Amino acid sequence: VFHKIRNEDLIFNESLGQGTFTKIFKGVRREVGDYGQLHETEVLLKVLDKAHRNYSESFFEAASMMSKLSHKHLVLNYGVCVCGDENILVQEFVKFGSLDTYLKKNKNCINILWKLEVAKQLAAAMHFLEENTLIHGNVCAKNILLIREEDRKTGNPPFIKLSDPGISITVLPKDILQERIPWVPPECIENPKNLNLATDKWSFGTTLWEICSGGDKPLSALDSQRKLQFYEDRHQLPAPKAAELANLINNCMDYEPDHRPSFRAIIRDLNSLF
Repeated sequence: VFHKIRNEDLIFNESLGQGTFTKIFKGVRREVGDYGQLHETEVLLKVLDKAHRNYSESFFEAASMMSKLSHKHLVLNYGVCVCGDENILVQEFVKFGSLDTYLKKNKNCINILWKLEVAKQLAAAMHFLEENTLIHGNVCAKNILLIREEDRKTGNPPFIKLSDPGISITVLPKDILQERIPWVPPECIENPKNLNLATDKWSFGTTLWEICSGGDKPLSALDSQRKLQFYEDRHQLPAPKAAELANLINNCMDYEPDHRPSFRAIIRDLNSLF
């Protein structure tokens, strides 16, 4: 289980937006670190809405399970603050924010090599999860954090981490799941209890589509009724203008979950493109 952090050691600063039944803030944690040195550490504070306290177990659960598995491409959770009426997840603060925003902001200069590197790193994270039979359940660009930017001057590629999934689609309202088409795969719209490792392969494809589409969100022009019919008609996403990953996107977003390729095979596919 997560380490418990006192409310007194957390300072809330600026809002950084909202998630599903959550509000997100930049903050600071006062802590004693290694060698007993005192630190004033920048943190990301994810706060469950008071009205939705009933989702608290799910809010913390998969995050907790992920945090038991240390990996260079998985987000660092420091712990939780559950003092008083608060349900707060305390995370590392990532300077450059999440990928959905970054892609839009730096659209004019993100190229195939950058995308490929980011795709490979995400696949590495997902393979690690697959090997540990741990379902993520919400792979998307919003849940990818940019730890560091590319530096051509020095040879450094960008570096990302996969963030926590938030509250599970197994407990969310049907209308939220529908809004999340096409990240939520067809079998989970049919029955949320179908959440499986194969789920993450589909969402990974949707996420590659984002990475190639400059901040665009697939099917955003479709209301929830039309998103449902999109799956009923067995449509695929349009190929991004930069189509280098289109085949992979389609191979991952397979309406047959058993046919979706392993992350090992996906990684081998990615390596062949360079």
